[PDB]
Amino acid sequence: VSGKWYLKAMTKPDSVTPMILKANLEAKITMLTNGQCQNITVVLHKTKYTRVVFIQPSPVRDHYILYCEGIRMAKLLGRDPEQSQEALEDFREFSRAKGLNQEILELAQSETCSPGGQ
Ligand SMILES: [Ca+2]
Repeated sequence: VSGKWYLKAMTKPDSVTPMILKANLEAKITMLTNGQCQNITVVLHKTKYTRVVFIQPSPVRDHYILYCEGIRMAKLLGRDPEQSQEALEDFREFSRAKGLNQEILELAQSETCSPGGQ
């Protein structure tokens, strides 16, 4: 669960850069949001982690599913960028199976974020 990862879907972002999980666990995405850039860097510490976040394996080759409470959403991380309909279908069930049913948004993959006119 280390290295380049791709946040593929989620139950706001207009595009998203790759994810970098360093091992407490430490993630860095940068997120394109209405012509801005949100550079995130969230340490996850082991208590299910900490917001509160449960990482769980996906049933599918090369994918993981995140549940986090703190509003509650769900995310589908992948190890290679391409769309996996069968990874989605499972992320949907999981998402309804945990109380979340507000549009599986499948994310746009940019290699950089440049702010509007910045
Ligand atoms: Ca938008």
